Amino acid sequence: PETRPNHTIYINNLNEKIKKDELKKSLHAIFSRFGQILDILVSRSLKMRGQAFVIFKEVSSATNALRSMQGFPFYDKPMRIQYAKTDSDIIAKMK
RNA sequence: UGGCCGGCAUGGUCCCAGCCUCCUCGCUGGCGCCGGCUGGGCAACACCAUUGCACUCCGGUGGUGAAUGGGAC
Ligand SMILES: [Ba+2]
Ligand SMILES: [Ba+2]
Repeated sequence: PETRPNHTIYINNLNEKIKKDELKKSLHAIFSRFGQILDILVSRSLKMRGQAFVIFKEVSSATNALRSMQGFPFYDKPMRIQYAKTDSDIIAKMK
């Protein structure tokens, strides 16, 4: 069953050969236009590699970003996007 | 040589260039032949495995089984 709208968009199918720092930067390069970004979390661990959590301030930003960038060719791969299952702490720490 | 040893071979010291490397990337490192013993680390790099929902850093294996010429005394 799909996920409900969230402040954070979960992206996967990312190019696993990109260093964390760079990846966080690049992502910001293409997602910033959708709205303020509280943070982007990336990990290259066995379980978390190839995915990312972009955390937008306003749910609409994520939503917009979701519908707009779905399937976007990034580092030679089609970016897959969804809403995160739950709220990232940064967001909890408020609403 | 990342630590360690054994065989053999080989006049010496400099100078310039080239080249090499997971473990002090460069001019007060190294760049004959052969065999065996062993430590560290995934930091980089490669390869294998992975499509994975986090907010705790964290899969595995591999490399040195490396690299030549010239010139001054
Ligand atoms: Ba060396
Ligand atoms: Ba690794």
